[PDB]
Amino acid sequence: GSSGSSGVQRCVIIQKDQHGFGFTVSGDRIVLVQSVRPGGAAMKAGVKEGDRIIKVNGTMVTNSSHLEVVKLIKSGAYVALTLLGSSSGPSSG
Repeated sequence: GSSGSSGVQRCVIIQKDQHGFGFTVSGDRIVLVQSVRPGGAAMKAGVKEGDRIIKVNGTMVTNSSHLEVVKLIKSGAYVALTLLGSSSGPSSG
């Protein structure tokens, strides 16, 4: 396929703690974490704003549309999300 230095992506799983997750995304083609609960299953998982989703429960959503991604997240207690590249700075952020 395309030729581009394959960055580094990790797999993070979130288990519903408060009757649901604590993160939300938005985007047609590219999906990125819009917001993150101040203490939701997502925050405790390590999900920060600006994380592109690669794989979702064995379902590649690199192109899929938000909607498709949403429903997917509503499948199973938890959801294995593969984020690529994390934030890094001198400030707690």
